[PDB]
Amino acid sequence: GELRVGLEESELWLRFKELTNEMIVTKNGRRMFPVLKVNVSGLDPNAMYSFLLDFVAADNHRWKYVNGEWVPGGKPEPQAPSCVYIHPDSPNFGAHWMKAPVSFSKVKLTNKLNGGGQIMLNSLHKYEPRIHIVRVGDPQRMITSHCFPETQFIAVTAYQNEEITALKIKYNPFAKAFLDAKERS
Amino acid sequence: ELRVGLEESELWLRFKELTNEMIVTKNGRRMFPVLKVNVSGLDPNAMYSFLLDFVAADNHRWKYVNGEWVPQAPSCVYIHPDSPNFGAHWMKAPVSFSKVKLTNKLNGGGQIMLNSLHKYEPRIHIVRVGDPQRMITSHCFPETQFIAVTAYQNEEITALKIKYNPFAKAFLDAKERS
DNA sequence: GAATTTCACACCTAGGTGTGAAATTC
DNA sequence: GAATTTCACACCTAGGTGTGAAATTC
Ligand code: NA
Repeated sequence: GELRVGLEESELWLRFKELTNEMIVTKNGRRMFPVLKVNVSGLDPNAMYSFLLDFVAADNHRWKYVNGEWVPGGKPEPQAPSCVYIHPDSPNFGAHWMKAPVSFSKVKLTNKLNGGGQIMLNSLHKYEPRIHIVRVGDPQRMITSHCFPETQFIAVTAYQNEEITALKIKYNPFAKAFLDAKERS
Repeated sequence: ELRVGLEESELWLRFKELTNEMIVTKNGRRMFPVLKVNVSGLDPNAMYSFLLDFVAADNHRWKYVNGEWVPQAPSCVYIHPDSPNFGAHWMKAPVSFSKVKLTNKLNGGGQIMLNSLHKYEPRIHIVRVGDPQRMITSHCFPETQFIAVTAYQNEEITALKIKYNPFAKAFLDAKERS
């Protein structure tokens, strides 16, 4: 159709996804890396929208890193998608959302109910980021949802795959101290 | 019904008594203290934007002579970054203009150009988004008057800045050490 | 000269990284 | 016993302070 939400920097995302991506969750909440950013077109420049982010459980079980490989390791469990995170620019005009990429750089993932906007995930479960565009002031309350398969990841309390850790060190600026340390060897 | 009151007024008057001063720089300088207001009496479900500008507090240039201050169009506006937003949001917690930058030359976004050694009064405006009538409220805060400067001149003001602005903790610590 | 502005600087606030040892968990 | 979670730590990014010598204006 006319509404288009495209993943930005999809090739960085794909490098993580080849290895099976992992996202740290902590007690106090952990930012994602890479950050989910999208390009939006086809909105009404003059309408009002809010952007929401939640995380759909990518399957019905859990996951285990056994001998350098991820292994389905659970008996089936229920349904729940996560709570929602509201993009901080919400609410805003379509034109604002279309002028630059919509970046969810401040969402924090956690493994505990204490949500200052934090998204509680279940460790060792796999998730698929999903973005909702909510039209504000609409008597029909129209909402459109987009999933981003290349951003799937497994929530962990510590990195399992050492190749993931290396990629995170390579590209996340807040991890630069470990990057420079590897270039020292 | 619509009320907009100054937050942390007593920290402002401590500055006000000494004649308050705000640094401007080429790029842009944050205010200290930060202007924060409480809002009540908005429609919780209506959409509003909050705007900030600065009005001339008098007609004189100023200069500092032996420990005393002796003896102009409105500034551009700064839109609070939470705009646009529901009345509920503006009312749930103080509205704080913590990221506005005061400058002597516009060279970037989020900046208000003032002209140095003049006295200015902050003014806040509220507008309803989509209001078919062109309707604005304005709210002045004489307690927050100040003189723009490129360097502090009353040493007593600098002392208060160092005492209360957390980003100047290195100079507070230093003086405690001496 | 005297008055006002710019600047590089040291030192903070504020907060995001993975590490690795220890605690917890089943 | 061993998988999972916790958490104090060093080391970053990012950027807000006043300072004082230097530059600019007057
Ligand atoms: Na400027």
